[PDB]
Amino acid sequence: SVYELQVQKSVTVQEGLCVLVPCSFSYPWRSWYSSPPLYVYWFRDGEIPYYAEVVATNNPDRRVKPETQGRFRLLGDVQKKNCSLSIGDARMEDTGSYFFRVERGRDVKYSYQQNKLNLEVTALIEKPDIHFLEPLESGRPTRLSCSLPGSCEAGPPLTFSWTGNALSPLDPETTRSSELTLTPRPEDHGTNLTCQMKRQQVTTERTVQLNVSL
Repeated sequence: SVYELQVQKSVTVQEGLCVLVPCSFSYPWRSWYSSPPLYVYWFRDGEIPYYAEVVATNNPDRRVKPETQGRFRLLGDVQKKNCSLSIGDARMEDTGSYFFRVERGRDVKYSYQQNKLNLEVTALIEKPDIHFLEPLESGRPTRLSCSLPGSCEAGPPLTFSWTGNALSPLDPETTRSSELTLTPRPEDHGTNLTCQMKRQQVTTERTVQLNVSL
């Protein structure tokens, strides 16, 4: 059939993180002057287009499930066969089946029930990433940045909070910034530094053992 969709049938993301489902679609047109808007939609399996809220869509009229507003986002150009569903801030609840649909003019209307998707939202194991130039020299200010791999800025901003006896010397105020500059002491050497990240209730932290020197 001229109706065909390109996209892996099953997928998985760690809760709180975000995956990227590349997708592509074709549909019989009937080109010539006539150029009505092309609307596509992602729906949860089981729902009826006519009365369902989109999981994601480019139709500025169709309501979007409050649940997914901001997290499921269609990428690229649709005029260019692109139906890539960028899933963000995976939530256990998102686990499920999903179908795609196109609508153009009065006669092009179809839900690809042959090529469904399967989102599996597994628990979060990933731990942040503490990163510093590797100087680790006493009496010298260095900058550490903490980040969670494979994370989008789709959902509510992530929160940072460092920990370790090496922190007590500074202001409990600037211990909440993603990045943290520090000036180590002999005491700090061999101490545990930690970074915890939340999404505005997960457990993600990376503790590193300091190697201050000279």
